[PDB]
Amino acid sequence: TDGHNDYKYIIHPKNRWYKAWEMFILVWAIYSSLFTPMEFGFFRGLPERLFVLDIVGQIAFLVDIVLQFFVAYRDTQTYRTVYKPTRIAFRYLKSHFLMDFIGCFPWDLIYKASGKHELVRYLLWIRLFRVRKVVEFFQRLEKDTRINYLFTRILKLLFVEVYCTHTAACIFYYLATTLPPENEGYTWIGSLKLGDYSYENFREIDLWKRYTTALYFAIVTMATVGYGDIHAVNLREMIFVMIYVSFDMVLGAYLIGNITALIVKGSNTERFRDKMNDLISFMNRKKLGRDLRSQITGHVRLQYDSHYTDTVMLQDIPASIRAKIAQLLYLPYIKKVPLFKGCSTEFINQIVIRLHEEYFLPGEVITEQGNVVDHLYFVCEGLLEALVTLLGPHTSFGDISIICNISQPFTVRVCELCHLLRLDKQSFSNILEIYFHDGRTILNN
Amino acid sequence: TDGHNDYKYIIHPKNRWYKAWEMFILVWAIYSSLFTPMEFGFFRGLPERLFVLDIVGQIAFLVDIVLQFFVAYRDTQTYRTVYKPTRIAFRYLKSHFLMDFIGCFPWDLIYKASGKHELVRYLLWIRLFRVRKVVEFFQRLEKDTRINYLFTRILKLLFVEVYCTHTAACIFYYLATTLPPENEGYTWIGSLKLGDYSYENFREIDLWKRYTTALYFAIVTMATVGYGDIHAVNLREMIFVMIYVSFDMVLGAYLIGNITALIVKGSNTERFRDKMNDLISFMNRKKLGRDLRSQITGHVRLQYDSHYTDTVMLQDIPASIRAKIAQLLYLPYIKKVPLFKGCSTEFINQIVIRLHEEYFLPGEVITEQGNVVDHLYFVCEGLLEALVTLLGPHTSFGDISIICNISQPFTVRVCELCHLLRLDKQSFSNILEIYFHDGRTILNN
Amino acid sequence: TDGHNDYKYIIHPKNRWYKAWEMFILVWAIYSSLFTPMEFGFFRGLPERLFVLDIVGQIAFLVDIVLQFFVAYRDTQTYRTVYKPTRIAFRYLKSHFLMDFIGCFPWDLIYKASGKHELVRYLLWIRLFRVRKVVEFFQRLEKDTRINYLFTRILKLLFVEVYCTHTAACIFYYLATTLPPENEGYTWIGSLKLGDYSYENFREIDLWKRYTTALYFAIVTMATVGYGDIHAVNLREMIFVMIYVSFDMVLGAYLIGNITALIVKGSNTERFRDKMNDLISFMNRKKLGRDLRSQITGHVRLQYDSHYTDTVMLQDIPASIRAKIAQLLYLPYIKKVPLFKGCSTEFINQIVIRLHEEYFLPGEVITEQGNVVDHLYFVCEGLLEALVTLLGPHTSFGDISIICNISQPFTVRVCELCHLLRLDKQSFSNILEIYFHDGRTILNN
Amino acid sequence: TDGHNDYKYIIHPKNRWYKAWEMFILVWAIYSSLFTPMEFGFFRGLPERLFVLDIVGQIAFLVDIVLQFFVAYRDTQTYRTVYKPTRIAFRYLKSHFLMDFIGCFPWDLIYKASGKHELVRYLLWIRLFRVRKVVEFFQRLEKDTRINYLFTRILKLLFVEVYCTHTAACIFYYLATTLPPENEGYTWIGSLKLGDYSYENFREIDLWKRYTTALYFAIVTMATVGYGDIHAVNLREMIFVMIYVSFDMVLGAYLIGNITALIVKGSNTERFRDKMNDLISFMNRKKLGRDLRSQITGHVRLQYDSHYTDTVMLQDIPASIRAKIAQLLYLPYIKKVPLFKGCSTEFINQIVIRLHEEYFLPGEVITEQGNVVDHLYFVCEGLLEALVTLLGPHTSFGDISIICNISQPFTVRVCELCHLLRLDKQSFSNILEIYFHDGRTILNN
Ligand SMILES: [K+]
Ligand SMILES: [K+]
Ligand SMILES: [K+]
Ligand SMILES: [K+]
Repeated sequence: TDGHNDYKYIIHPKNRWYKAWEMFILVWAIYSSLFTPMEFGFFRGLPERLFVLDIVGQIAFLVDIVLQFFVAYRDTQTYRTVYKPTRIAFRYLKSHFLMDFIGCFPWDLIYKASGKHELVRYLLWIRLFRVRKVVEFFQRLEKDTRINYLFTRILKLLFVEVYCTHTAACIFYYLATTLPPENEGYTWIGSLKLGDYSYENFREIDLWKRYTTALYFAIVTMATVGYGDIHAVNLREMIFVMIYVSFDMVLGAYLIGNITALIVKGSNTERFRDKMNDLISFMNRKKLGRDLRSQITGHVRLQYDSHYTDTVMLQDIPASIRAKIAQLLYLPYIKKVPLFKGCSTEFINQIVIRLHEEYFLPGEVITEQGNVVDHLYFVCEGLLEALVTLLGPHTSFGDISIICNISQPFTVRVCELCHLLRLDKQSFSNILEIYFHDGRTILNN
Repeated sequence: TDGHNDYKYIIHPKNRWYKAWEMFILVWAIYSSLFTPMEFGFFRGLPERLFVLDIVGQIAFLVDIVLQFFVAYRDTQTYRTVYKPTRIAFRYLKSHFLMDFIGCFPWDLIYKASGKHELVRYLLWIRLFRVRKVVEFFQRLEKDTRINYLFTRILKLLFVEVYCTHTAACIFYYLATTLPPENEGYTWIGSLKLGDYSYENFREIDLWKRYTTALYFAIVTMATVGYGDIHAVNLREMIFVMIYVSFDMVLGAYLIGNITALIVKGSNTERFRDKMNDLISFMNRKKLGRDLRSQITGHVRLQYDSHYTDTVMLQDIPASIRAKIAQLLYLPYIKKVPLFKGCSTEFINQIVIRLHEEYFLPGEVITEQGNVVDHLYFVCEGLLEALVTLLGPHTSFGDISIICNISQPFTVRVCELCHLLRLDKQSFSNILEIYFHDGRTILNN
Repeated sequence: TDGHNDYKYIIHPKNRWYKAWEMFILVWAIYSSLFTPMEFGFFRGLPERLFVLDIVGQIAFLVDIVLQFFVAYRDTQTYRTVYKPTRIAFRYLKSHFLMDFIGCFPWDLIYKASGKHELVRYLLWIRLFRVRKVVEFFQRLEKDTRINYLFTRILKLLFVEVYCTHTAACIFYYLATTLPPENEGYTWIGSLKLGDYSYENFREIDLWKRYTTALYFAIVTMATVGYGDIHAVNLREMIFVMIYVSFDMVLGAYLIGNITALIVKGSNTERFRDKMNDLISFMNRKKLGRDLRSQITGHVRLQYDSHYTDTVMLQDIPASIRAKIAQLLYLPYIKKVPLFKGCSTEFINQIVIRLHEEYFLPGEVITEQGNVVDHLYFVCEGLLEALVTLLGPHTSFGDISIICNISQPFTVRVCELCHLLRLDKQSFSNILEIYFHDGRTILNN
Repeated sequence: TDGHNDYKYIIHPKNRWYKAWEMFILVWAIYSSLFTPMEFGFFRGLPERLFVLDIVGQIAFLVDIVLQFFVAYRDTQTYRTVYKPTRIAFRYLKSHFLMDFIGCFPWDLIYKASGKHELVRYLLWIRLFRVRKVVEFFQRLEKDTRINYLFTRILKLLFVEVYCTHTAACIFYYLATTLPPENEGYTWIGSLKLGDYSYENFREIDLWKRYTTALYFAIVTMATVGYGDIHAVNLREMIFVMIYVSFDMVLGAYLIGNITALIVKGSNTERFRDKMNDLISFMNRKKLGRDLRSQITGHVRLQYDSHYTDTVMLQDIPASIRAKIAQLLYLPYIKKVPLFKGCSTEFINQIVIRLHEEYFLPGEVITEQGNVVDHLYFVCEGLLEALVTLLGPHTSFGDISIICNISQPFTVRVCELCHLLRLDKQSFSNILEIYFHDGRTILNN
């Protein structure tokens, strides 16, 4: 049914070893996309101590480049995995090969060996295409797990603001170095003074102090607090902050809208907790007794912990798996009454449709004597009494009266924890109207 | 049905005296969780005047520790209260015993008697586990009262912001004391100047001025106003404010989303106030008369003050309590017509299903002469006329015409306040089709 | 039906002259609730030029006090207007008499004539109970007009922010005057300097400059901009601004939530504009022709301008007014076919139920030849052709084929603007199954 | 059907050349509405180099004025295009002629030639009525394209904030020039100092520096950041900023509400992605097997990519176009079974109602042996097996058993990609109950 593995060169994408390589390269992509604006903004050429780290950081991405010619992929309009080499290679060469290949050049060595022209350093910015691995990690997370999709959209949106503030801090520091050191007093950092400390001659301050000051400015700006102890003084800095606040206005509105859309679509538990209020306000706008309505409030409080299970599989998709699990679950404790002592298997797998499951309290009254019967009760386990018999597990009652349209002679009550099954004789009568092999064996008592 | 109180050592959790102890310890937990950051941040060791208060404040929590081995608790998967001592003790020793016990040590005396090492004072922060009583108070409030659940979620969220601003103010003051007094001018408070007052030599300013300044900074920061007369100058202070504003951005978005989700799920009164607009715009997009549509607008305005009571108990839960209250309410003013002079009790408790309650105005017209009858009217009290008889309380009409399919001879009108009951003869005919002991006695006139 | 006007002292509340007095006193209540914080905050005793205005401003409220013993009011649980004098007077004396009476005392003369004690001036603040007229004006506006209720709730909430900023500005100015003039440099205004202008000796600056500065501070604070050129320097001013920003945080969240809840509950026009997109995307996800689907898109675009009128009066309230207007509208252009040449009036007022109104385009095809008929068309006006006759106004067709279950012989098309009525013969057949006096006269052709 | 083009002077509004003129004038309207506040605010009379541009800019609007007497327009209450000259001219002369005509006067030459009175320059502000073309462009965009209406409302609202900040910057600069140059130190720009640069003698600073400073202030104010390095010092400037922040508070609340209302009305894909979670949590709250429920989860994942197509054309509008495309699509691969070898065309175009389209996986089981048949399967293409025959394209099965109420003898399974059609024999039986010409030819095998 595969039609392939006649090649034995191609890697199945859901292999165990290949999924270990994919999480190795994601950490390198996270590190490489955080270091690149710091390399562009705070240096003009790397020092000697970062040479071997800069060389090692590209070998992993070159190995990842050569691996993509050996991976099978799943087609979109069809749903078969392609195992053919030329179809793999042409899809790679038309999608992602070019930027991945030219982001692996040694751009720090080319800058130092060609007379230190500043426009050569602008090609470092194409290494920010490596966040593709992070967006593919977030795309794979939201489909196949047990967490809802809106929470992952909030976490995905929260990851974007960290990256945007870090990049804005690096660019805001870089703009101050495009003036000569003799015009230092006309920049945002060369004229800064905080406490009794002066930021003059700022190119010789160590790296983490400058980075912390720039990140402090960017994070205070992004939250719209804006103290004003650090601000812009140039025209280029004014243009940069005018672009930056316009972007994060829309970003903050998107975050607020996503959190609101999460909260508005609340859960079903509070979709019946309000119904509690409507019912008891109806019961108390006029006057009424207190005892058996407190009984029915405890009843619905334990009943709504099971009644969400009804609507999800009433008839939403027409599966025969519900017939399989219905033969699996209910009637292996219902064959044991003499009611179904000799019914055909047609009626055993036909009965299962309207056995609704509800749980009850040790203080309710089960059935009435002066009654026309409505529901038939089918017990899982029980120690429940009646005042003439005490009904136990794997039993039933009520069918002594309903088909012959008689009142029940029993006053059935409870002292224990309940698991019984509903039955209306609407479905019993209409399919007993078709098949009566059972109906002979039901009235054979 | 209890199976216990054979021990007589165990306290029922819904006792009257025990609920007085629970509100005594909640005030101590509120006080103890507000004083602990002020003790950590503004002192290095307590003075002499707080000694007896510090000793007394732990005795109540030790007594509360020894009381938890004597309280019965309600099981989760079962719903019976456990009264056994070893099952109580093992649940306490696996849940909450450790942090409650080690938060009761005298950590101020241990700090002074071991050479004043600063790391010993960090163990004061485990006394913030005593806000468990406040979150359990807010969990008990939202289930069993007459207030809706979203308003309590807004009040619960508003309590968190007070506690967060108070703790942030204490930590922001504490960070300034981790420098020596000779580097005082490189702190946020040691370099502050407001008006013509200087904050130098700040360790000798009295306590409430320092606390008020720090709380003013924290509350102005939390609302995102940010005047900038107080700000950070260090690197540790910059890192602290970078963490703090990122937290309250998400907190403010959560508050806005909760208030919006409260407002969007509006009440039913304005769910028919718009329906007023749709109906009268339909009536006025074409031309129509004015008199009897003003009648029906006053009619629906007094009718929608009762028609919310229909849907809540049509058939939502299948209770026989509605049959009990239906025998209790309606027909003790409906037996008094000669219509039901001799009907069986089966028909008396069967009739009750489709008597819908509506109230009317002193100016409407009740019934028509040239008619096929649709509704049957069953009056609570009345002084209403017809032009040949004036119908009063405990009466009926319309049944002279409907079962024999005749037109009504009466022109029934009103001058008084109305309480009558609807009836369609759909239900009357289909259950009169089953039982006619009544039907003999109805036509016995 | 009134039972009263046997008194002739009492004023009906919906009189014409009394509604002129109610709008006279509303302007005085607006003026009196804006002037009172300016009188408290910017003066210590009024000057001579405001004496006659201060005296005149209380006479109107005294006259309004004596008028409330002569107004009839509508009861709540009943809905009759009460005309009895003692029932009027006791309701006034238990609701609103006390604060209205003691807000009319001459508190400026009492302050000057009792030694100028400052605590006497605090009784001016009970004149802010006169905003009751504004909240009653906003309560009367939202019930009985043609504007929706959420827009009036937004305008009501926008009125509150103006009043809150004006009162906060007056209190913020008042706090600076509670220090002596020798400690002037320790206040927010006594130490202010803007441009090359100094605010020293601030008690002799004229009134509108001081008021404009305080209102500028309050409005910049309320919008959370916070420039920081004006700020607090005292402890009492810090406590005041800490209270003030906490209030308007919740106020701004309430405003955002109300505007969002207005926008989310959009109109029905865009509730079918999306349905346009779903239908044409279904029609274009597979391939299809272009001509007659462009016809049906123009059809539904002119059809949804009338199909909102269906659901509002299908069966929502069971009125006979729809039978009255149904005899008024449709069939006075439908009696003119020989189809209903002699039907009984029972069938004339019975037919009206399923004549749905739709409008059409000059390019559609009306009917088919090779057909089993589904709908019957009942024209208002027309010049529509068929290829053998050209059907005009007050006519019909299709009934030549449907009751005898024949195909139609006509190919009916259009060139003009359409107003015809639907009819399914489901309703025609089931009520023709009951009454056939008509059925003789229908087949009398 | 037109009734016109007997004039040959009038231009049809959907001509090809006229739609080229409409986009030419939109660029001139955008330029003219951006230049006018810069001409009012930063100059007192234009210089010599802008003379020919100022003259040329009005000739296009004069030509556009004379063109509007020759355009046909579509009536509102009718839907016919009017081609009559006097009806065109009177609508123009009552709607838009006056402001368009008097905005074309040479107001720069009139100011210089009448003694330079400043009130003459205020008539430049009536050229801001030319944004009518931009609001008509945004009105035409949102009706007839493939983008949803709420996204265009967000983009329309984002365009307003750019125009409002640009106009506010020009007015804020203009207010500083209304004082003499000797009171320069009492303005916002004449007292400004940034870094080591001073803004004194500000009328001789070049234009783009002044404009960039004013726009930086306005954009920082609009986002509610508010650094405070530029602020107001006068009373007129205070009044202007008090008006401006009150406007953009409501504007920001409107933007947040629109984005939230976009996000809350999410798409249908995540309206079944939650249903995945509810179904598998129902299947895993009790214990169950893993194999065939993983089958049905892959089934519903490929099934919900087609089941949105059902509800949109079940019965929403009653079109015969669905009968036309139903004869076009399905049964030209269903005539090829001997099941419909000789049925009448009535049954061929009657069958089409309940053939629902679903797609399946290469691993499912199609049918059962021990069965009462529910659905009938009608294949597009297939290579599917049974264990006795391998069923291919243009075939069917299941009808060997269902009409005679027999069990199926086949165990039908799959290995390929599925396109089969559902059929319940409810519709087959009820319309086979009417027409049995087919029923003879179905049982003719
Ligand atoms: K802000
Ligand atoms: K600020
Ligand atoms: K701010
Ligand atoms: K500021």
